[PDB]
Amino acid sequence: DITVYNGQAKEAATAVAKAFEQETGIKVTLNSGKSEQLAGQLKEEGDKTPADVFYTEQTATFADLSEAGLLAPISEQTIQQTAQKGVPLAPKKDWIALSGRSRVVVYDHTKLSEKDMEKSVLDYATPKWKGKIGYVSTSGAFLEQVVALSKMKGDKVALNWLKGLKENGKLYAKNSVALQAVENGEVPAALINNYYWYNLAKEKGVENLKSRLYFVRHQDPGALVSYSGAAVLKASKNQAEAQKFVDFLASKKGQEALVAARAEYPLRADVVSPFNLEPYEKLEAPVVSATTAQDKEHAIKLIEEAGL
Ligand SMILES: [Fe+3]
Ligand SMILES: [Fe+3]
Ligand SMILES: [Fe+3]
Repeated sequence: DITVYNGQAKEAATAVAKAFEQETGIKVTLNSGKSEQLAGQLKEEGDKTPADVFYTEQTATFADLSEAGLLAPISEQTIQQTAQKGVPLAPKKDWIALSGRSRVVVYDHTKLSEKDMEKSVLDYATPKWKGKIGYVSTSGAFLEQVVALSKMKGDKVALNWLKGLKENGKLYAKNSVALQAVENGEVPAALINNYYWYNLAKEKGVENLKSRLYFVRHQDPGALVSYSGAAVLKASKNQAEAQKFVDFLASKKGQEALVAARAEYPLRADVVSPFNLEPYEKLEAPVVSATTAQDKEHAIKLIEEAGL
């Protein structure tokens, strides 16, 4: 049996854990928390950690652990299972990207069509969208978007975008609130994440929704995908079962368990989500370096500088 430090949504972690125990007979104990806190605990605990695997919603959090020599190598064959073009790879082969969530524009299709949408996420923060674009400045994925903009286009462009949203956008407290605002006709469009829309669509049925999704694609900063993944702890004295779990998460069956439980994009090419997601490859996500704590501190300063 193994212990998994879990930073991923509980529905996902519980679903893949269950499917692992059913397929192998090996029991999984999840110890759940914030990935940043969990990684900190794994560094503090060092070679005394009871964690066998670290399952996360953000592969960027592996960087420090890899740098500290705390992660074990994974099989190159396992890594290749999810190694589609654009998917982050561990240079030391000591973690694996498993799935993704995407930035998206949700819009009221009875007020706008795709003809009204922008080819760049930058263009939603302009006077054409005054009073007509929702955004969630407090959300984690919004912060990831800002980091991506700074990296891809520099600070002036990112800051200008944030100023644009301050002047032209409508602020919402949460992604779910922004989605309901579009559904209820308060705002014709909003910047959110994909899984919110697909959850609403799976629950209520798409024929009963006013809102649809527009994907900017072509490696625009607005096509940003955030990657979930797993790693085995070097300190684990149960390498065989830890590696079996990670191998399982990258297998067809493990990916199937994940996508049934949550509307993330599988990174296997041969699995299809029952949420009716398009293939990962079609998203055309940009290639962006992992978010560091420094990246985040700096994006927070841009948000403040912009009046948000
Ligand atoms: Fe969240
Ligand atoms: Fe989220
Ligand atoms: Fe959320």
